[PDB]
Amino acid sequence: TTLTLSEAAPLLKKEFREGRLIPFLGAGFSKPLKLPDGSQLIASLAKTLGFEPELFDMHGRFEQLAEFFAISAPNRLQRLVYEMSLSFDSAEAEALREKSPMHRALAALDWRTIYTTAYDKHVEGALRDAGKQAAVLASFADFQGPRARDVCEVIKFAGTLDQPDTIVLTESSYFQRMALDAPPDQRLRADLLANSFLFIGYSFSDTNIRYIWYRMNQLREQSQLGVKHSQARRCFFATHGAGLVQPDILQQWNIDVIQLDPTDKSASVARLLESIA
Amino acid sequence: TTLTLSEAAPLLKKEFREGRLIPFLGAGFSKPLKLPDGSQLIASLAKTLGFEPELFDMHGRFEQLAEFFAISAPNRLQRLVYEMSLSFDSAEAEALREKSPMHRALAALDWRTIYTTAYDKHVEGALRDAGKQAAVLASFADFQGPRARDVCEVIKFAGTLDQPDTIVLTESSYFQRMALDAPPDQRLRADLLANSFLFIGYSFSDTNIRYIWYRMNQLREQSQLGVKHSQARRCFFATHGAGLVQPDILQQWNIDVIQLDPTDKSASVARLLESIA
Amino acid sequence: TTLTLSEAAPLLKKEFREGRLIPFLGAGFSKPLKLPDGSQLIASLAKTLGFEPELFDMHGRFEQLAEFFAISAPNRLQRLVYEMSLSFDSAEAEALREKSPMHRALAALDWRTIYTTAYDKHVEGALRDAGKQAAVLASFADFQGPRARDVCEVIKFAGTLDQPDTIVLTESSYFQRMALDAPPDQRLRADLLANSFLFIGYSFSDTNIRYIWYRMNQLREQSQLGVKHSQARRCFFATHGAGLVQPDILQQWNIDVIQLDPTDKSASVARLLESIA
Amino acid sequence: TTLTLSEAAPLLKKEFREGRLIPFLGAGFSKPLKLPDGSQLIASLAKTLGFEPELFDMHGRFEQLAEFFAISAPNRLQRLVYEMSLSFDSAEAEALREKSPMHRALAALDWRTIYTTAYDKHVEGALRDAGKQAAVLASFADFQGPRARDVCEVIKFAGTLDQPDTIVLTESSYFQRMALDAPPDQRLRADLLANSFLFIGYSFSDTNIRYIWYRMNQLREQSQLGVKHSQARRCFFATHGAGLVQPDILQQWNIDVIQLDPTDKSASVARLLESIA
Amino acid sequence: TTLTLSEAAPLLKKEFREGRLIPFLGAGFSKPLKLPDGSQLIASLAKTLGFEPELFDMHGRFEQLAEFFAISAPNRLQRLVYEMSLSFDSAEAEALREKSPMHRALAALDWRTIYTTAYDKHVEGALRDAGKQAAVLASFADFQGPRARDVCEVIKFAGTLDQPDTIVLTESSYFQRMALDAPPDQRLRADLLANSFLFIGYSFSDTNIRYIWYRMNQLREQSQLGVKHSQARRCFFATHGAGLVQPDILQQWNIDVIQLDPTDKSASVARLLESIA
Amino acid sequence: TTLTLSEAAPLLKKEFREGRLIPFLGAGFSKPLKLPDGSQLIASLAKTLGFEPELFDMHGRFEQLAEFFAISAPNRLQRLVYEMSLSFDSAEAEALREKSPMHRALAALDWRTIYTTAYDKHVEGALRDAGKQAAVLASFADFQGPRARDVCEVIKFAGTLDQPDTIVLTESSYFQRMALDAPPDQRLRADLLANSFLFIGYSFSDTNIRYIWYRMNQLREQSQLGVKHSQARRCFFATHGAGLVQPDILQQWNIDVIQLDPTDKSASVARLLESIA
Ligand SMILES: NC(=O)c1ccc[n+]([C@@H]2O[C@H](COP(=O)([O-])OP(=O)(O)OC[C@H]3O[C@@H](n4cnc5c(N)ncnc54)[C@H](O)[C@@H]3O)[C@@H](O)[C@H]2O)c1
Ligand SMILES: NC(=O)c1ccc[n+]([C@@H]2O[C@H](COP(=O)([O-])OP(=O)(O)OC[C@H]3O[C@@H](n4cnc5c(N)ncnc54)[C@H](O)[C@@H]3O)[C@@H](O)[C@H]2O)c1
Ligand SMILES: NC(=O)c1ccc[n+]([C@@H]2O[C@H](COP(=O)([O-])OP(=O)(O)OC[C@H]3O[C@@H](n4cnc5c(N)ncnc54)[C@H](O)[C@@H]3O)[C@@H](O)[C@H]2O)c1
Ligand SMILES: NC(=O)c1ccc[n+]([C@@H]2O[C@H](COP(=O)([O-])OP(=O)(O)OC[C@H]3O[C@@H](n4cnc5c(N)ncnc54)[C@H](O)[C@@H]3O)[C@@H](O)[C@H]2O)c1
Ligand SMILES: NC(=O)c1ccc[n+]([C@@H]2O[C@H](COP(=O)([O-])OP(=O)(O)OC[C@H]3O[C@@H](n4cnc5c(N)ncnc54)[C@H](O)[C@@H]3O)[C@@H](O)[C@H]2O)c1
Ligand SMILES: NC(=O)c1ccc[n+]([C@@H]2O[C@H](COP(=O)([O-])OP(=O)(O)OC[C@H]3O[C@@H](n4cnc5c(N)ncnc54)[C@H](O)[C@@H]3O)[C@@H](O)[C@H]2O)c1
Repeated sequence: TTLTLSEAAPLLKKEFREGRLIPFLGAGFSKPLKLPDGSQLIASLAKTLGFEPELFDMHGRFEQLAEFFAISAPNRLQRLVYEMSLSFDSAEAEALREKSPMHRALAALDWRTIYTTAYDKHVEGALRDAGKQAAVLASFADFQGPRARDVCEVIKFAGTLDQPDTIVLTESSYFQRMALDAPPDQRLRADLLANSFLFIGYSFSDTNIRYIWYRMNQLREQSQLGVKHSQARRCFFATHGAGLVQPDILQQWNIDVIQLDPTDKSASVARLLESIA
Repeated sequence: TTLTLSEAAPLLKKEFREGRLIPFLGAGFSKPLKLPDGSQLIASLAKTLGFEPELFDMHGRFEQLAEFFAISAPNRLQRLVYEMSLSFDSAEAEALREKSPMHRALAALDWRTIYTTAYDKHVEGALRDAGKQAAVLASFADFQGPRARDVCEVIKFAGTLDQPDTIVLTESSYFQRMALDAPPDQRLRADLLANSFLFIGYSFSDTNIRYIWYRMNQLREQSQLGVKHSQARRCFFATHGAGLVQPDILQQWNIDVIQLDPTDKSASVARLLESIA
Repeated sequence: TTLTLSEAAPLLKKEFREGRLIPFLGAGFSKPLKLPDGSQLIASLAKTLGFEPELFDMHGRFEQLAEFFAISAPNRLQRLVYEMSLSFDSAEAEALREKSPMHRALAALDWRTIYTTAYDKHVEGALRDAGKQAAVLASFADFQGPRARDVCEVIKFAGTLDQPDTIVLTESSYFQRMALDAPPDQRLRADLLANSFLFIGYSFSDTNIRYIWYRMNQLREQSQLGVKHSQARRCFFATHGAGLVQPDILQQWNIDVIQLDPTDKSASVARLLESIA
Repeated sequence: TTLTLSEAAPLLKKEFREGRLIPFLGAGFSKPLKLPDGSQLIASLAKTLGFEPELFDMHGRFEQLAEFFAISAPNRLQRLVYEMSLSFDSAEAEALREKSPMHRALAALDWRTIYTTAYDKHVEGALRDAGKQAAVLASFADFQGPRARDVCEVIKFAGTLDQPDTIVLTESSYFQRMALDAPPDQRLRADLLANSFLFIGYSFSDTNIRYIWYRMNQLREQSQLGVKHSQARRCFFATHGAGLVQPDILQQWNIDVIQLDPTDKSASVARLLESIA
Repeated sequence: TTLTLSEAAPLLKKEFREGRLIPFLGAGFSKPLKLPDGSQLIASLAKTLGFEPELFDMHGRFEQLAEFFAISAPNRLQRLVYEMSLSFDSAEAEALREKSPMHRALAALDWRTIYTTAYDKHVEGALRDAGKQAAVLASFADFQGPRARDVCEVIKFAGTLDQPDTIVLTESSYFQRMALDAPPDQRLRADLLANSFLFIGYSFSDTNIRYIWYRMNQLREQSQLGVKHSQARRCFFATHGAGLVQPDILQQWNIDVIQLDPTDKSASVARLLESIA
Repeated sequence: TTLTLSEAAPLLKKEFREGRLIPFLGAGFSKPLKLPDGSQLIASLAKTLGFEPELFDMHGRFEQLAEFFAISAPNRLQRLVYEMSLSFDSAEAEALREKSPMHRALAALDWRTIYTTAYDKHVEGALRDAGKQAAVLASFADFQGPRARDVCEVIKFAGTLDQPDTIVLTESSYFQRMALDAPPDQRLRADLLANSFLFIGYSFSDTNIRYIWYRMNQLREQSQLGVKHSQARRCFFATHGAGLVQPDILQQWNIDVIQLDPTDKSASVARLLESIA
């Protein structure tokens, strides 16, 4: 009911040599860089607001606790972006990034489009370390702006720290993205029409991602394909700790789960990216 | 930062005598009828699937565990509706409903529209007990069908057990309601343009409700009213156990919190409905 | 294939005594007040821009010629609203309005909601002449504002001249209303769920009206009613000069055509409104 | 106020050598193939229905007369598609297509994406004549299906005759495309984020095209770019017979008009496509 | 044991002047129009699928190889119908149809019902060439629709290319016709109760035809007629190349074989149709 | 795309220990008994009729050549049954049946129902050799007659040689079985509702078998199960020489193909039946 690493490796080679595989990277892809995930940000937001980190986490979801932080005082969200910039894109986080085996194995492949939901320059920065060049596309002016003819376009689906208006962190920013009208939303839905995705380091907890794959399956069911042909194009979801309910919800949406070895989380991902090559 | 019962009582009399107050009832309004809430359904779904109820609750949200139940076997969702009808609308639940002080105090007021998110006939059934007559509107055929000129219209926002196609319980049904195209969705958004709502027994955990009050705030901010006039029309949120984060999120959306006495949850609501009269 | 006046008269009495009939008034309802229709505005916009009125009408539709007028010079649209106010709501147009037999026959009936697409105060002003009182609702602040317990609400679907931001006349304003997010758009779609409409003086040329009745039939077809029950609730379209193609397009959308006598257009409408009483 | 052929020629070379120019072809691109345009179809639909062709055109727009044709009898639309196949993609229309100077000059350039609103195989068929290979993408199964690594993708925006469910010809089919949910609609809106378009043989009469460029300007105005940077990325609209109103409406939407010589309409387009090379 | 042309000619005159003779035309009736039979379609289906035409034929019957073609890819059957319409009903196939001596001799007789198992308009199109008018009946809507008082009804037993839902080509479509519930199946079984049939250009290889004549003989045997009276009403089977087994199987079913001259297959059929006149 | 012996072995153990696996045996199961298949009968029918065996086969299918044999002379079919008895159920065919490894491995399993389409007592006779007892059910009197409480019922789907009226060999006998009214037809369709079948030694060439699995899938599709649940119950088709078209036709009908080793056809089947134990 769940693919292993050796079973999913020839399925990822076929989609990559056709140029129809696109990585979708999450917050967990920057964990060997000693960066906070969605839980240690809330531990840092509770320290500023005067909460205890265990008591503050019981007052709502991740989207709702950041909305409470941004309206506690004026210019409180701007300060967070400044602090995050100092800690996510620091010089010691760049030094851990050349010697990271995942970021070397990601940049060794010749991708054309990479989607990320992280606030750091460590995905396109891994491409600059391997001699390649990337193109960060986060806002409307980036898509309209000039780029080289053949460059891996890194689509910042959540925003970038150098453009603080594009960051979706609070609940009102996620509700603004429910209309699927943003330029990262329009680019994702057109690439999902024709390409397989590889989810690495991302867990389907945001309802803005789960709603896009819902309405792609709707176009699939109304097109009245057979049992054989509607199950042909799959997506892949590499996760060390997938439960029992969530892999069966995603079988509806043509998303296969790749079970990685949870003992060393960094080396299990690196062996997946080297098996595509 | 939170209204009490005596403070919010003259604010509810003014909106009621103008005919601009509409109750929004949740699952907690049927708790003195000894009915399961959203937690004891999951304890019953885990018993059928072979899970332990504490282990099954850690694999996702309420929307996602019901989606996992409905796809475990064919005709598994239909059986649940049949079982729910035997336990929610039973004869012993009707007998506890005439002697319930909340259902007597609700039907004593001359309402015109009541919104509910519960799967039981105990809100309109309380109106039949007081000699009044109600009109259940859940599907498109109910809105098109005939009704008395002046009858309290009970809008089943989540569906009714006698029309099992209207029930939104699984995650795919909540994503179908995100487009705000259903007849309960279109009727709610037009009544929110001109009326105050009174939330009783409902906790803002569903993202389909929180997204409607978000977009209402959009129409409000783009209309460029002042500080005084954009804060004039309020909504009221009676809750025994509101935390510290959630009342401040709802101040953005013109929703005031009424703190009820948590010692006796049944009598605190009944004193609120008698203070409107 | 088309109802006459005597055939449609008992069908309009039944929906009116149930309180489920709502008039939809167009620009043609103000033609006995000697006001310009959509053709004499274009003859006045061409005189300002330096065009001949016959040459200016061949360069695009009514929506597109007003968009060209509004961007010819700064503050050009505001001047038009000021001029329209001087000519539509003048004192000699009010004097022709008490002695108009259509406006007397409209105000003699006890309506609850009237939708209008004409930029003038001659529909609610006819209600003030008969001793009744009305409530103009055009913007978001009007729906939020205070009204009396029971007062016929006149919904300005196109806007009002005393609130020039609500006027939809140019093409960019009609494209802004395609999202169906405006408060007149949300109120219309919820009243269409449960009520019959009577189109008087309006011709279905705007694609914002034809798109609403399209998506109400979609909810009707997906609900899988029978042949008998999906054709039960009709709408009525009184028109002196309906062609051969347009009455058959509207049979899809449960809209019946009432053929009025084209010799005297003012008296044919007045006999329809007196036959409802 | 309007570019000529020699002025717009270096502006089209710059966008083509960067790979950011995409042709948008209309019904007028197949006029040297002696095929009917939108006016001679209506002359053929009126002959079947028993109308005179001059009387039938005065009963509504092109979208509305085809809706009237499709509901006159059962299986009346299927017959039209079959008849159109016999006349549009006939053998004598293919023989006029190798010796056509526009189709030779179109296939001489190394495009990557071509959008067409025509139901015929003479745009991708021109690419097969020049030794190149194309990929017709019209339905959801085409985007999901296999293609080669690098092949010019011809996006049938209106549908193809070999898949009669994808054809948008009647008014109900254009209203179904207003939601912008179709796979040609989602692919167009993502390519418009980053590319210049070249409109050849198409006149902006369909409100489904004019609404897409409206909402791309919304993203542009809300992003708060300057006067210089919001006017940087243009689109080009080659037309022999543009009027006086329509070129100024499209300056709002960053669409420049290229005036071609109306004496020989076939040779004026061919000199434009050879000036890009 | 087999009738010749001169022997069967007075037997066909007697059934024709009584109005009790009905032609049953097959795929071989369109062979002078240079159209593919059931063998050259399989040679064209093997070219698309990548098979060699000699290796593809050894993998199953004609019904089974078309079922394999239709499920190889989505929208693969709708592509075939479009391609067939370009080649069967082309303009050069119509030009060979006026000068064909069989189609002239068929239309010279005053028939009332013609059954055909070919997908093309060259049987009713031969009737339009002789000044007569025909009525194609293929689907349920054709039988319900209006026709003139007296017009030869051409029953498309296999379907027509302008209604692609009626085409029976794949194996699942032949199994759907085994229930004998289709409107061409119900019309054939009632005409077989009272009329002689003339099989021209058809070989009894489909098990849906052989099963109808089986169950008409079952009615004959249970009615307990004598040896003389059960053999009175015959059917006629004109074939150039009937073997040794198949003419004796059909003597059970009151089907006589007319041996035509196999040197010129076109002129042998034309002398049969002129001998009926 | 095709299961091997080791892959299909745990899938057959699960259905057997639940008691939901039923063998379907063909003519090829008696080939190590040196019995004629469907090709050497035709070589024996051609010798009686005076044909050459290579010329006789080109005159029709297996069903049609036996129909020609039975009507060549009176009492010609009765003689064939008598001759077949002398050769199929002879004493030297029984002596090869105890030492046959397939018949030992078939009788070692504790079956409850076995379907056969062969004319010999070597399937139930293998059960008598292993000490077990069987019950031959071929006609209506066998189903009505007495059997023991628990005895493997051998359903002769084609008939038995000791009841010559039940033998379906000629074409008129197969057309009599198309109505699915025979007691072997009614018993098969009810066991197919709830059980997996294992096809051994049978090739899907008879259209009476392929039509039953067609109409079981029709019930499956009208019941509107999902993609996961409609593919749950499979059937298994062990064949040494399956082609390229026929395994893909049967994927529609939930029939999986087990590829056996074609070098030794007797030992490959015996290793399959021993892998179930
Ligand atoms: N600048 C950043 O990197 C950053 C940091 C915190 C939050 N955020 C934003 O807030 C959102 C919430 O973050 P989240 O982490 O809670 O959810 P998430 O879905 O983005 O990350 C969780 C996933 O990371 C994976 N993961 C954890 N450790 C890993 C490892 N060592 N190697 C590979 N994968 C590993 C988990 O298995 C899990 O599937 C994020 O999606 C992001 O938009 C960004
Ligand atoms: N037929 C039913 O009544 C029923 C039962 C379970 C679930 N559901 C559906 O599933 C959803 C989840 O149910 P949920 O209960 O978890 O969410 P909920 O928001 O509807 O109910 C929680 C609210 O009930 C209030 N409440 C609890 N006890 C109360 C009392 N004695 N008096 C007054 N209020 C009380 C809580 O304070 C809390 O605010 C529901 O919204 C519903 O759509 C319906
Ligand atoms: N302040 C105004 O009254 C005014 C004036 C011009 C335009 N407009 C706006 O521009 C839009 C276009 O105006 P339009 O008139 O071209 O379209 P319209 O559809 O609103 O009016 C046309 C309809 O008026 C009817 N009509 C004409 N004369 C009539 C009469 N004597 N009695 C009853 N009905 C009569 C026609 O039969 C026709 O059905 C309008 O809908 C409006 O929004 C408003
Ligand atoms: N199979 C087809 O080609 C076909 C034919 C008719 C209609 N249609 C469909 O119906 C729609 C309406 O068709 P339409 O023609 O009225 O609108 P259109 O906008 O598609 O075509 C009109 C444009 O063609 C241009 N044009 C005319 N002659 C030309 C020439 N010789 N060279 C270059 N350009 C020329 C006109 O200047 C004008 O700008 C079409 O968009 C299409 O979807 C398709
Ligand atoms: N549009 C078409 O005409 C067409 C083409 C191919 C297949 N099909 C369909 O597929 C089925 C299989 O086609 P098939 O041809 O193999 O079977 P068939 O039974 O329809 O045709 C065989 C018959 O054609 C006759 N025939 C051959 N040449 C002839 C000639 N020159 N004059 C008169 N008769 C001639 C043969 O004697 C033979 O009896 C067809 O029945 C049809 O339903 C239709
Ligand atoms: N008394 C008999 O056994 C007998 C003999 C001849 C014909 N018949 C009847 O006429 C029909 C036609 O017979 P048919 O054989 O041509 O069709 P069939 O489908 O019954 O047999 C073909 C199958 O036999 C299998 N087979 C061949 N050799 C085998 C072996 N050594 N081990 C296992 N399987 C083997 C083939 O793989 C093939 O799948 C039969 O179905 C039957 O009803 C019965």
